[PDB]
Amino acid sequence: EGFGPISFYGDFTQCFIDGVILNLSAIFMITFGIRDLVNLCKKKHSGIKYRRNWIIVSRMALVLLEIAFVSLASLNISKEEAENFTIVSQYASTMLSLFVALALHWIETVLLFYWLFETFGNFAKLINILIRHTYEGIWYSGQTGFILTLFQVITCASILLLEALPKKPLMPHQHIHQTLTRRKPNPYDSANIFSRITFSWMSGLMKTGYEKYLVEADLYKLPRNFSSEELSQKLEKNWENELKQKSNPSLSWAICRTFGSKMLLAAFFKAIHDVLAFTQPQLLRILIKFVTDYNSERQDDHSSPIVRGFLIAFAMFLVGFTQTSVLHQYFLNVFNTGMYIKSALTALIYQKSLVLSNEASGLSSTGDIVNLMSVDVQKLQDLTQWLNLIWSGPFQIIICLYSLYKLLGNSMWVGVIILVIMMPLNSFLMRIQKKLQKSQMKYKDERTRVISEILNNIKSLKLYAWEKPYREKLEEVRNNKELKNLTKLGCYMAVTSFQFNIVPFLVSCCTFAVFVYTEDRALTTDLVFPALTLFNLLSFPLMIIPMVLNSFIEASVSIGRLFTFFTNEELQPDSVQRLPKVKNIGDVAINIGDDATFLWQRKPEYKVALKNINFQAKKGNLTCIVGKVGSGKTALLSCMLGDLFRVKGFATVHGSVAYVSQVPWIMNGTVKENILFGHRYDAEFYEKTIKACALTIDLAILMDGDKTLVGEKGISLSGGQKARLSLARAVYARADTYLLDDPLAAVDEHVARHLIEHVLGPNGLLHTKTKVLATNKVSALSIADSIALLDNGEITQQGTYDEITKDADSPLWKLAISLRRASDATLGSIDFGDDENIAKREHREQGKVKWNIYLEYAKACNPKSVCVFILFIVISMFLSVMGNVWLKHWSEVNSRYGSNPNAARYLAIYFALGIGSALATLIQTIVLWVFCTIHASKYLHNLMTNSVLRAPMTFFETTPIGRILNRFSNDIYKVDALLGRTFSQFFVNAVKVTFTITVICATTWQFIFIIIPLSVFYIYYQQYYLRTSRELRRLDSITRSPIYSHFQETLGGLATVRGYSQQKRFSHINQCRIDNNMSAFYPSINANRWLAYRLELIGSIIILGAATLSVFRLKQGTLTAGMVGLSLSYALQITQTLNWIVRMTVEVETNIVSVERIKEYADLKSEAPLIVESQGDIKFNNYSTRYRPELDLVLKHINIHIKPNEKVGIVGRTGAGKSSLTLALFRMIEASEGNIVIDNIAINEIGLYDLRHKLSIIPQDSQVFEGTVRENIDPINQYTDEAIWRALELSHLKEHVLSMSNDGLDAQLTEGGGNLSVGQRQLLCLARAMLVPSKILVLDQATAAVDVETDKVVQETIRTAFKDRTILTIAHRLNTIMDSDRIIVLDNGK
Repeated sequence: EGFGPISFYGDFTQCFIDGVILNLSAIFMITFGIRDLVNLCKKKHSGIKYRRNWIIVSRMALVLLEIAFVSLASLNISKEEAENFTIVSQYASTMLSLFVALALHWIETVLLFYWLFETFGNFAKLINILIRHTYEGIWYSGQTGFILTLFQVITCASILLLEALPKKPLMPHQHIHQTLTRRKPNPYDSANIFSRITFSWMSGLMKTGYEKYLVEADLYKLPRNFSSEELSQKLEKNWENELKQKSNPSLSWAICRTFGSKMLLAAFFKAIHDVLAFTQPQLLRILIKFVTDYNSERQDDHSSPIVRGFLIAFAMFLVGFTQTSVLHQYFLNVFNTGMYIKSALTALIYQKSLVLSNEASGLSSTGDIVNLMSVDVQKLQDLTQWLNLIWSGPFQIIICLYSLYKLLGNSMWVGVIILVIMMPLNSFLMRIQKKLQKSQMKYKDERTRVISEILNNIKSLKLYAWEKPYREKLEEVRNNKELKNLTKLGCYMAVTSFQFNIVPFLVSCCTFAVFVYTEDRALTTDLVFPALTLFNLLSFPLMIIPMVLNSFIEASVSIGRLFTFFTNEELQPDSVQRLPKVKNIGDVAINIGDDATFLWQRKPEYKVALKNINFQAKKGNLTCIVGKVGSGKTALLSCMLGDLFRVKGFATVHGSVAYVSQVPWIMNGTVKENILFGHRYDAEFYEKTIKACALTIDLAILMDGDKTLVGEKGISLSGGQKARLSLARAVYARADTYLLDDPLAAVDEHVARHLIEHVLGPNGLLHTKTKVLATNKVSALSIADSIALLDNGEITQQGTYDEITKDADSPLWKLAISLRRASDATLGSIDFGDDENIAKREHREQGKVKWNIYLEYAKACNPKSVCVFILFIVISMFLSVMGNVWLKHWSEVNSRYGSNPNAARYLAIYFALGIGSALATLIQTIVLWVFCTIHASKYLHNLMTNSVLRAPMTFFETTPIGRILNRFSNDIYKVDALLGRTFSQFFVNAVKVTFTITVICATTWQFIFIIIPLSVFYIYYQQYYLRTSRELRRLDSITRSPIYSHFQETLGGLATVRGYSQQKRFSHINQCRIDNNMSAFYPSINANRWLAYRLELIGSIIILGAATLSVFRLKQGTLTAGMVGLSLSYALQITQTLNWIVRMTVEVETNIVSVERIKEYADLKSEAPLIVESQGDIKFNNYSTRYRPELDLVLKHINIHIKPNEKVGIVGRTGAGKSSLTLALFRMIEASEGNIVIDNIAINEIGLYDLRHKLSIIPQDSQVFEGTVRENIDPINQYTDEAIWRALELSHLKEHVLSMSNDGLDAQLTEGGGNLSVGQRQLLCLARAMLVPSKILVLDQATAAVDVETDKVVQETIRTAFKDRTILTIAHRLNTIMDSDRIIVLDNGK
C-alpha cells in the first residue's frame, strides 16, 4: 500500500485521511472542552439560563446526528479487516460525535467548523474510494462500506446546512425588546462565522439601499467595543502606564499595546494570503507538467490519469477561495483597528482640550488645535491600513524571488535589475507630478478669487456695462490654466502608462533573452507562463513600498504633535472649592484667603501676578468692581472662576456658579437652544426672563421667530443682541452665585439703564442671589451694595458706599422665592443634520444610471475622437494578446524541436509587438487628452461663463452667491482631470476583461454556457453596490463637518462652558456625534468588503470553470499544453480587474452628476444685448410701463415727460418705488407694458449694452473691481492719463494717489474695497461718472451714506460739471430736493 501526502492518483492517501480526521477530532474535542462547554455551562448554574423554544430544527439535527453515529458504528463492524490506525480514527470520530451531541444540546462556532472539516474529510475519503474503484473493481474495491459512507457524507452535509442556515426563534414575547425603533440593532452581533466570512449579513442592507435611498432609520446602531467611552477609558489606562515611564515614544507604545492585539491576527492572515498567492503559480506549473507528461506518455504508449487533472483544478479553486476569505478577513481586522484608533483619539483629544489651561490656549493658535483632529488623526487612520504592508513587503518579494530562482534558473536577477532601475525614475516623476498638481491647485485658487470678484459685484458690471473685457481677462486666465493643464497632464500621462506597460514586458523580454542565450536547456512551456505570472505578481508590492514610508514619516510627525498636545501642562483642579450651598442672606458665599497671591505665571514664574489682597462677598448682595480696562478686573474675575494658577491663598465658593463674559459666546443653533442651554424648559420662567431682560423688539428685529438660527452660520446678530442673549441665559440658568463681566458696554445708555433695575436691581428679577458685576456704569455704581476699586493690579479701596462718601471722594467718585435651582435635560440622543434638500433632489427622479447623460457628455466632447480612441485601445490590447499567443506558439516550437531555438527571430518579433503595444498606449493617452479631454473642458467653461455672465437680476438675487461660486470652482476643477482619468482606466480594464474572455472562449467552444450566468450575477452585484455605496459615502461625507464645527466652537467658548459647569453635556455631545459619524463609516467599509468578496469568488469560479473545461477537452482529444497554459495565465488576472472595473464605475457615476449640474446651469437665457437697429437735446418719455417680476407688483401705469436740460429729484416713502423707476429707466427688467422713449427712440428697440454705455449711474454703493486704479477707472484707453488725473483732481482724491502710487499711476487696489473708506470709494465712483462722456447722470440713495463733506463735493460736482446733461437723483435732503427743477414725488405704487 502506498503512503505519502498525496498518492499517485493525485488524492490524499488513506493514512493521510486518518491523520487529518484525527487532527480535526482532536482539536474539536480540545477546543470545545477547554473553551466553550465550560464557559456556556458556567455562565449560569449548570447551563445557560435563557429561554429557547424547542423547534423541529433542533430535534431534526439531533436525530440526524444520532443516525450518523449509528451509521459510524455500523461501518466500524467492517473496519476491523486490517489492524492499522484507522481503528483509532473510528474511535476518535465516535468520541467526537458523542461529545458533539451534548454540544448541540447545550447551546440550544467550533461546532460549525468541526462539522465542516468532518464533511470535507468524508468527501475526500469518498473521492479516494472512487479513485481506487477507477483503478480496481466497480464498487467494493477498498471495502463494501462506501455505500454507507455516501449516506454518512450527505447526512453530515444536511446537518451542517441545518445548523448554519436557520436561526433560533424565541416564543415568549420576542417583540418586547425592540422598544426603541429609531434604529435596528446590527446583525453583526448575531452572525455565525460562516455568515460573517462571506458578509451575507450585509445583503439585507444592500437590498434596502437598492430599493430605497438611505435614511438615518436604515443604518444600524454600532456594536459594542466601538463607543467613545470604553475606548477613551482603555486609552487613559495606557496613558497612565505612559506616566509611569514617561517619554516621547510612550504615546506610540501605548497605542500599540492597546489596539495592536488584532494587528498580529491581521499579519497572520496576510502571511497566509501571500503564501497561498505564490503557491498558485506553482500549481499552474504542476498542471502544465502533468498535461505535457500525459501527452508524452500517450505517444510512448501508442509507440509500444485525467482525474489527477480534475483534482488539480479543484485544488486551484480551493486555494482561490481560501485566499479570498483570508484576505478579506485581514482587511476587516485592520480597518476595525483604524476605526478604534479614530474613536479613541478624537474623544481623548477633546477631553484634553476641555481640561486645558487658558494660558496655553491663549498662546497656542486655535486653528492648529482644530487641525489636530482634522488631519493628524486621519493620518494615523490611513497609516493603520498599510502597516502590515510594510511588514509583509520584504517577505513578499523574498518569497517571489525564491520561487523565481527555483523555477526559471538561478542567478537571473535581470528583471530585478531593470525594475530597480525604473523605480527611482517613477519616484522622481511622482514628485514632479505632486509639484505640478500643487501649482494647479494654486491656479484654481486664483481662478476662484477672480470669479468671486466677478460674481459678487456683478450688478456694478452690468449697470456700468463693462462685462466683456473682464470676460476676456477671465478667458486669458483660463487659457493660461489650460496651458498649465496641458504641460502637466500630457507629459504625465505620457510617461506614466508608458512606464507601467513597459516594466513587465521588458522584464519578461530581457529575462527570456538571457535565458535562451546563456543557459541553454530550452523553455518548452514549463517555465515561461509561471515566470510571466510571477513577473506580474512581483510588480505590485515593490511599487507600494517607497511611497508608504513617506506616510510613515508623516505619521511619526503626527504622533509627536499629539504627544506634545497631550503633555501640555493643564490647570490645577484644587484652587477654589465648590463648597456646598449657603442658604441665608448676608451668609458668606465667596471667600478668598488672607493676603492671597494669584498669577498667570506657572511655567517661568512670570510677573503676571497679583499679591496680598483679600475679598469677601456674602449671600444676597450686589458687589461691584470698578476700574479701567487693563486694571486686573478680568484677572480678579478669573480668580473668582478658579481658572488661574494661584501661588498663595485658600479660597472657597458656595453653591452653583453662573458667569457672563465681556465677549459673549453663543451656541451654533437656534436662539431657543441658546437660551435653554441644556436646561429643562419652563414656560412661565422663560417668558418672565425674556420680558425682563429682552423686549419683543429683540425678537421682531431679526425678521424671524424665536426658532431663528444664531449667526455662527445663520443670520448675524448685533452686539446688543449678543449681550442680551448672554444675560438672558444667565437669568434663565439662575445659579446661587452670579458673575458678570461688563455686559452693558455694547447696549445703548438709556435702554441699558432700564436693564440695571429690571434685571439685577434691588427689586430686580434675580435680586435674591449673590451677584458680582465688573463695570464702569456710574448708575450701577451708585445703586451697588458693595464697591471695589481695582487699579494697577490691586483692590485699592474695598468699602461700602457709606464709607466711600465719608472719606475724600476723589479716588473713585470724582473719577419664599428660591426658584428651585435650574433643572437639566436628561442627556438624550442627537439627530443628524438636515437631509431634506438632497433627499428630495434624489427622490424627485430615479433610474438615472442609463446612457443618456453619458451620450450627452459625448456629444459635448468630439464624437469623432472617441472612435479613434476606442480603435487605438482595442488594437493595443489585440497586439498584446497576439504577442502572447505567438509566444505560446514559439514555446510549443521549442517543445517540439528539443533545444533548437530560433530565439533571435522570435525575440525580434516579440520586441516589435511589445514596442507596438507601448506606442499605441503612448500615442492614445497623449493625443486624445490633448484632443477630446481638454477641448471638452474649454467648451464647458465657455458655455458656463457665457450663460452665467448674461443671466438676470432675478437669478443673481434669488440664488445664493456662495452656492454657485463653490460649484463653479469645485466642479470645473473635478471635471478637468478626474473624469478623464476614470474614463481611461474604466475603458482599459473593460477591454482587458473583454479580451480575456475572448481568448478563454477561443480555447474552448463550450465556455459561453458558464460565462453568461456569472455575468448576470456580476451585473446584479455591481448594480446593488453602485446604488448603495453612493448614499453610504454621502452620509459619511455629511457626518464629518459637525465634529470640527463643534470642536472649534468649544475651543472658542471653553471659558464660559467650564464656568457654567456643563462639561459632561459637551463631552456627551461630542461622543454622540463621533458615534454617529462612525455609524456612517462602518457600513461603507463592510459594503466594500462584501462586493470585493463576491467578485473574488466569481474570479475563483471562472478559474475552476476554465480549468475543468480545459481538462475535459484534453480528455476528449488533442489539446496542446501551450493553450491551457496561456488560458490559465490570462484567466488568473481577472480577479483584480473586475474589482477595479466596479470601483471605476462608482467613480465615474459619482463624477458625472457634477457635469450634469454644469450643463443644466448652462441652460439659462437672457435677451440679446446686441445693437439691433442717442444723447443730448433729448426729450425723455415714459408711458404706462411697468417693469417688475411677475410674482410681485410695485409700479403701475407710470407716465411722464421731461424736456432737455433739467435737474430732477425723485422722492418717496420707504418702499415707494425708489430704485424701481431707475431700473425701469435702465430696462433691467425685460417686461414692458408700454413705451419708454429717449431721443424719440424706444429703449427696447436698440439693446442693452450700448444703452447702458450711453448713461452714467451711481447705484447706491461703491463696489469696485480689484487691480490697478487706471484699469478700474478707465479700462478702455479712451483719452490719455492726464484726463483721468484731471478728473481725480476735480474729485479731490489727490491725497490718496499722492500717498500710494509713488512710482507712478500703478497703485494696487485690495480686493473687496476694504483698503480704503466707503467715502473714498464713493469719490472714485463719482470720478468715473464724471469721466464718462455720456450725458445721462443718475445717483441713488444720495443722502443716507454721506459725512457732509462728501455730500458737498458730489452735489457741487454734479451741479457744475454736467452743464446741460439731464441729471436725475433719488435723495432725502430738502435743499437738494428743492433745487431740482421738477420734483416728482414717487408714489406708493402710482
